[PDB]
Amino acid sequence: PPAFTELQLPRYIMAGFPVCPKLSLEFGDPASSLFRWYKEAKPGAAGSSWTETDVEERVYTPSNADIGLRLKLHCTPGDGQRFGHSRELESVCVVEAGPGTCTFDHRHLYTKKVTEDALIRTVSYNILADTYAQTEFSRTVLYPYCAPYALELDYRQNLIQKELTGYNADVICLQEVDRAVFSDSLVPALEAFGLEGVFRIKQHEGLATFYRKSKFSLLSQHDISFYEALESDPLHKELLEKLVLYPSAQEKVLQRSSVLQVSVLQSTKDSSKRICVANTHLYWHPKGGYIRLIQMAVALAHIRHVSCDLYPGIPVIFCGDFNSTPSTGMYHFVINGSIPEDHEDWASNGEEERCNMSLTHFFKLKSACGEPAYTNYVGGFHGCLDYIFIDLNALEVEQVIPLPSHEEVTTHQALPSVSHPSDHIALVCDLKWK
Ligand SMILES: [Mg+2]
Repeated sequence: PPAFTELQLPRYIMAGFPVCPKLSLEFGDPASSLFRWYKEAKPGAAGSSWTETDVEERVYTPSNADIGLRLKLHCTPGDGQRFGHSRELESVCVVEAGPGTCTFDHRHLYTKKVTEDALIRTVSYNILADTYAQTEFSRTVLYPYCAPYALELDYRQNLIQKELTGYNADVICLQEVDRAVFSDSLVPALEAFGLEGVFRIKQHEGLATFYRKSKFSLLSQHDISFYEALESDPLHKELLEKLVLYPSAQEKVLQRSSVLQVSVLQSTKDSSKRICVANTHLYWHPKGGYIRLIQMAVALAHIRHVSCDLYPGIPVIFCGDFNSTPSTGMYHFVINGSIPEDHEDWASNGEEERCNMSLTHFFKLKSACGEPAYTNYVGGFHGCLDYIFIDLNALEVEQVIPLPSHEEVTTHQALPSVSHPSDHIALVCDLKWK
């Protein structure tokens, strides 16, 4: 019979922030299920009396009038033929006041609705993993300017849920996703808004890609670890051969845990349209320029194999936190299709790990959101590290959702803040099929 295997509410509920219940449904569908939201009839009624709201949807966004009230969700699982046993769940917390403003509030004016069939609204966002943000070092050395409550996972997830669902996007590529964030925050929020997701963890965090089901279906997945592909896959034998005279650089590349997530999607709107969506988080060290070049060379060879060998020539979207600014060898290589043997990034970490080589690729990739002043803004550092790279053979930029202003970014010195849930800024752009 239709039954909710998991039924959970968030612990932190804020006025103006969507309440996205976790509902794992067996033998049924949410479109076939019944939802009704209630609010406490009066503050402090200890849940003795409940007032029906007019909200019959899975998601409820409390108003300022609900501050001080608990909420209750009634849900009846259904499969389109019959209902299962009804369930009810009350919030343990009362609705609280949320932040006055968020950096994404103005950005949401550019993403008012789900886009037409000819477009692909694409997001790339490093959402700052709680595995790193939870530490004393993050709170006192990295982000001392941030209100400690605003670093806490439950607070940041509320903002990230509002931010991402507010973009009404089609393809969402995320980095620094914790295992529990994927299953308890992103999957319930994004599935309520019509997106399905896949997760590729490294150790305690990793990559996620979400896609809008009304526009896409997932065909296949081709995720890799760069070290595994480079050392063991004969596809990368020529690059491994270039690294034979540089054993110190080769050992440092092969130590890295960096992964590449690859998902091939099929348009539910045009039968002839498939797209290869790649997502990554490259090695982070400031002196790791040569490592990022080699990781990018593996990534592009892997994506070429998936998109042109496994599939008979499909276009590509490559999102990620590339930990590379536009002045680097890695960025030049992506945009120009080659990098010379004498590039200074081949000795980015000194002579011992020097690995001068010539690399070439035949993709025609454009940074969809261009080269912002920065996509990462913290105390002591800022830089453009994130990109949405698009295949110019098949895609064009319809619009770029502007990044928050510098005044918005610096209201609480830097990021994250009470108004911005990550140390990175989400990239959002509308792409058009050519
Ligand atoms: Mg980070």
